[PDB]
Amino acid sequence: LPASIFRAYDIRGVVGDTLTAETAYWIGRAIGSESLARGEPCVAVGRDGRLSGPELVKQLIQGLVDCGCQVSDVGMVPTPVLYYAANVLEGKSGVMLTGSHNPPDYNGFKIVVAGETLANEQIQALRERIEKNDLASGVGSVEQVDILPRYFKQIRDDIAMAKPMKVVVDCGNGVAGVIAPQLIEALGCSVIPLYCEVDGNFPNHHPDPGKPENLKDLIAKVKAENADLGLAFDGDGDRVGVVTNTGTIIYPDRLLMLFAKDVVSRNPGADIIFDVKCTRRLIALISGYGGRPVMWKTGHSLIKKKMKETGALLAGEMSGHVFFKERWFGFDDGIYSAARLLEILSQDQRDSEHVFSAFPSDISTPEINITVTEDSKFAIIEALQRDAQWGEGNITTLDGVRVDYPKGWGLVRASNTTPVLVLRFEADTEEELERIKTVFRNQLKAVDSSLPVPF
Ligand SMILES: [Zn+2]
Repeated sequence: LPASIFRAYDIRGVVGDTLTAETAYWIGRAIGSESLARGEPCVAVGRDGRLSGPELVKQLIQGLVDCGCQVSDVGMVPTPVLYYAANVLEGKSGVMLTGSHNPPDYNGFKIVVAGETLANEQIQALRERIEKNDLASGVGSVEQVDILPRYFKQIRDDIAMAKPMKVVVDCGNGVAGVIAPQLIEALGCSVIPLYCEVDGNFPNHHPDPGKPENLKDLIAKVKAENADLGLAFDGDGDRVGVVTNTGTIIYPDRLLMLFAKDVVSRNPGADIIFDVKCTRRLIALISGYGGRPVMWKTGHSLIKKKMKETGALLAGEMSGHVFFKERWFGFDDGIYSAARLLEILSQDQRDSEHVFSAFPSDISTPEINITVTEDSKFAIIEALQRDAQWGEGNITTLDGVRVDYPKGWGLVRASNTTPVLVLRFEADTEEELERIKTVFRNQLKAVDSSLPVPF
């Protein structure tokens, strides 16, 4: 049975509750059926370092084999490593059992089928195969594969560190510690490990570098050891956080600026994708270097579809997923992105603080949240889209309502997993900021005079 675990970009839930082995079995069955339906019997399977996993894989794999698929099992590995398998093995399908950065009892499935990362209706399709028992049946197969070494090798062969660097690597007790300290070490660095022991209990901070609180120990170690950079991976390793030698947290939009400058120098006119939460500075910077800027929707999986659709050589989103296609395969991977970042910084005699500090900075507000209600969440964005008036602002309604003015912008959208409206604003001078926070405040009040707007 049921459902709130068939989300938009994956399947997630509590390991001994909404998601039990049983549920995992009928999901592997769905996945196996669809892959077959796309002409793909070969599927890979990889898992993260969760407690609930060791078994689960099992119910998942039993589900694939009871379809007739040839399962290539890669055991415990980083998410991008699973994605790597689905790109290099024979089958272009792959399934990673994972709960990302969620708490220890959460787990789930990120699914790739015949090359495509399933989303939205593609995932529901899966569920609705169980609700009618429309799955396939067959005499599957299971083979053990060890891909990590070839993954490890591929990057090492690709990267060229120029000077040496001392780096603090924090894994959060998630699955990155199986190759991240090592590879970065192998890459040509000295590594101060922080929580790089796979432990699904998460004795320390959870592996979510998206929240600053989880970079406090990281930020202190960098300073205390006079390291050149600090890195933090999420639980399953498709996300990376960055801090400079002085402890400044680099946000992904700023990270992309460094990456776009690099990618575009070797690929004139390259398409570069970022989301509606990324600084407009990114737009001008990409253009200035000769590239084609492409603002798209938020959602690792959506960014990914857009990339194949546009031929983009690089993508990123504010949640930290960085997607390299130049020299790579086009999927998100915090490990490879780290590598790529070390590559660039190693070739600059300045320290990491100045490299990033040199980029233009506007006046930005932090992310603002407004608890509304589940019932009203989407309808508020719709009312704005229908009736808000924004002057000569350029309106992007790809994902909520983003309005770009010449000297600043603002965003309002609905969270897909909380009854909350999420906002952001940025502008060069403070007088233009408040004039933008004012146009939004007013349009919101025009929707509902009783809505609480804290700005
Ligand atoms: Zn992740």
